[PDB]
Amino acid sequence: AMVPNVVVTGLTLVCSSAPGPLELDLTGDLESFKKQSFVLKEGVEYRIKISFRVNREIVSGMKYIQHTYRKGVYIDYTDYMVGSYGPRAEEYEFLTPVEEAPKGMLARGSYSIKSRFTDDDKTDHLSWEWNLTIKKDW
Repeated sequence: AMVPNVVVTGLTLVCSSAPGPLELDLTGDLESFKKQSFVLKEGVEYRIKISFRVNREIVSGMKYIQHTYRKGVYIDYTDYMVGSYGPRAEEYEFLTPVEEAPKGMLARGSYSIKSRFTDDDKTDHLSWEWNLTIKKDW
């Protein structure tokens, strides 16, 4: 240990209709993300791919948590059970089930997400904040 056991290395919005890549480098400057926003066109299916490495010891009950806010109102909580993961050379990938972005004048606009990748030791392997804007078009 000088290296954390679990290092969350990236976040990718998987959308087969997206024009450009939608990816966060989670090994950098986490605060610059709140200053930005990914634009997702309304009513597109997507998944969230989380990249992470395990470095020294097995970690059980890994879980991906998202808190969604809309202009400060708490609007949703979603989690995904990732499972148990051992130390390995290759980094790991987890994908969330398919979700849809909402539609309509009402639902369009900017969302604030607080993410946490945790496990049954309740370890903050990383927490980060990012923004999503739903537009009429890409």
